[PDB]
Amino acid sequence: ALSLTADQMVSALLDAEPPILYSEYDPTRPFSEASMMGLLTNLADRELVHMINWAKRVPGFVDLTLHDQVHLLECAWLEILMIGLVWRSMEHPGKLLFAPNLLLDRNQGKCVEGMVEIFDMLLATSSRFRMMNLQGEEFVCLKSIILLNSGVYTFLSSTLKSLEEKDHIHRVLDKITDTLIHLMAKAGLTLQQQHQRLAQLLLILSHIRHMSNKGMEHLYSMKCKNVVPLYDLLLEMLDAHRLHA
Amino acid sequence: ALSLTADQMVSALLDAEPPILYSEYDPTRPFSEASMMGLLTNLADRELVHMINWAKRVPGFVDLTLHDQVHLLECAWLEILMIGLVWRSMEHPGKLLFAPNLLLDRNQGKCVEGMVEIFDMLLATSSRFRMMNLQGEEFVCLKSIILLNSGVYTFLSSTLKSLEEKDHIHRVLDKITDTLIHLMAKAGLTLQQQHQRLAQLLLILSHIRHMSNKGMEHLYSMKCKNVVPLYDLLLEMLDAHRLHA
Ligand SMILES: C[C@@H]1c2cc(O)ccc2O[C@@H](c2ccc(OCCN3CCCC3)cc2)[C@H]1c1ccc(O)cc1
Ligand SMILES: C[C@@H]1c2cc(O)ccc2O[C@@H](c2ccc(OCCN3CCCC3)cc2)[C@H]1c1ccc(O)cc1
Repeated sequence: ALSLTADQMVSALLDAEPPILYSEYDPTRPFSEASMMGLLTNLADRELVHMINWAKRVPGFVDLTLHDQVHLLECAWLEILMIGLVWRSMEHPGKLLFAPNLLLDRNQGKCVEGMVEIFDMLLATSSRFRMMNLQGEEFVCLKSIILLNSGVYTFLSSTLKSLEEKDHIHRVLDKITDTLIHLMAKAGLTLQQQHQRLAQLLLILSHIRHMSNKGMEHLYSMKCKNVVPLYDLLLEMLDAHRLHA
Repeated sequence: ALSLTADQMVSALLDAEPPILYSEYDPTRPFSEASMMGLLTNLADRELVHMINWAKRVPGFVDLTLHDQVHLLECAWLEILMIGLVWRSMEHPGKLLFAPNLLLDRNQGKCVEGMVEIFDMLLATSSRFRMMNLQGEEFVCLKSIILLNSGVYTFLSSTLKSLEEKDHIHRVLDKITDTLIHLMAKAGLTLQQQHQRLAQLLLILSHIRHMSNKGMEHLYSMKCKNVVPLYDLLLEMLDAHRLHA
């Protein structure tokens, strides 16, 4: 990512994409019986496992310390789930594609107290992506920027090691910036359109932060799982051995 | 802002800057006696009045409907206070310049339950601005983008009128983008450095959204004022007559 080309960054990111998972509920059973929060909590936990795998394939991420990888993911995991949801809902106006077998509109969100507000925010992001004609290549750049950016300002201490980590991360961010501009240019945008679209894409990231903050607030109006700190589950998934190499 | 030049946008924004206010506490009295949350709540309410005046001087803002002006401010007022605080704290490492006569370090934040976490986040932003060498001209562009951007994705309905409002706002955002790139270019940055710095500046905006969300959560752990909805106080300040013209 520091000597990788833009072309290389884009293909690495494309190659790293996690799979689209299915909701787990018996499709021969009614629907009034399923807990939607149970269905969504199960889905999200299964995605998180694959998120960890993806993150290790983002250029520059595994050159970070184990601790810093945990921090970044702990800060960004819900933004990352959310932009992935909005991305796969793009071609489904008025609907959120949680999974190919689980397509919800906003009235289905009303089923959960305070959840329709979140649904409306996600739907509105999906519509903006649609209106901008966001491309697959731009999406994977955006998802990787979220990974690297969301927690970079809140590393507590400032050891030599930590200062070096922050420099690296800003360097990778800079290369992902180069990559986004390179894509727009190949796509034929003018220099002017290039910076304008860069800004439009990056400002959306502040709306996705908003949604994650609001969702955490809403998630923390308990009904899901907070057992075992999130740091430690993440740390266990990231701190792998090399025995199955 | 749609036929205004970049040079014109920057001078209008510079001209619109609100004043730096003083904290109101008797400087001949001890300090253990003052409520820091009382001191900070009073300050912030006084700034808000001047914020409204500023907002009406941002190019394109007063061409919006009264309703939309209220929505944007209601969404962005705390981000706007916060980036102004970080900006004036820039040259004061380890300190937050709430007012020229009210300079607090993080231990002074400990005085308020859960407040030191917020202080640490603001301080870290101030250090990033310092490290980037953020310039006065870039700051006023950033503050205006926050005004226009933070609430643009959450206008409920989509009347013809509302669709027209959103197009305009995105157009002004685009001109503020043009303006930021024009400043960096005059400053002698390379095309490459220009987009990289654009991205660095805009990604900071997602951290300021974070801080505002966290601060609202913290503010909502009551001790201040929630009397009278925020929409209505804003609406009263923005819905002015032209009698004192
Ligand atoms: C948009 C969210 C989402 C995104 C996905 O990619 C998949 C499922 C999903 O379901 C909700 C969902 C997401 C995460 C959840 O977390 C459960 C707890 N695990 C513990 C470790 C990782 C999350 C549960 C539901 C949803 C949500 C709904 C209401 C909210 O206030 C916030 C988010
Ligand atoms: C950074 C904030 C700030 C910024 C300023 O420019 C000036 C004062 C100021 O004080 C706090 C402050 C800001 C806004 C406040 O709002 C009081 C209620 N009024 C009602 C209408 C406008 C806000 C009160 C304190 C602070 C804060 C501290 C803890 C938090 O969790 C959040 C913010």
